[PDB]
Amino acid sequence: GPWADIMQGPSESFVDFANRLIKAVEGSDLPPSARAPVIIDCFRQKSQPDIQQLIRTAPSTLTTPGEIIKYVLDRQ
Amino acid sequence: PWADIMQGPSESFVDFANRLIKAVEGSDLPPSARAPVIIDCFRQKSQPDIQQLIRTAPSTLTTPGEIIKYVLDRQ
Repeated sequence: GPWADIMQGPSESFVDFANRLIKAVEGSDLPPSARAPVIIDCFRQKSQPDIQQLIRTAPSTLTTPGEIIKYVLDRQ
Repeated sequence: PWADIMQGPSESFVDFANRLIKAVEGSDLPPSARAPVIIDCFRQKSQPDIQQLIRTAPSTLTTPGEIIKYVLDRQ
């Protein structure tokens, strides 16, 4: 689905990319149970380099998009 | 039931990985959700020392195969 092409732009903030991505995934054909893992995978892989490093070493207990967003925002 | 899968305290990583990949492939998930679901389960539901090892993995490891390899080489 189209959520799969979304990437954080070079002048785009993380929060804006996160909201954009989350809206696309929630409006997609994925079963609801696949949304959180899919969103977090996109955060890890398609965010800008600095964000990718923040998320890389995040605690392994942060399993929701909101948890990861907080973690990143706390480090900005 | 994929959603409840966790590595057992005596289960080798490779056996866990095969068990998990099998359950996910046979589940009612679209193919586009399979790799993210597997990687998430690795990152979050492996044994504690394995979760910490994956947390150190380069961000450039983006497929289940690449993570399995990293763990087998470094555990």
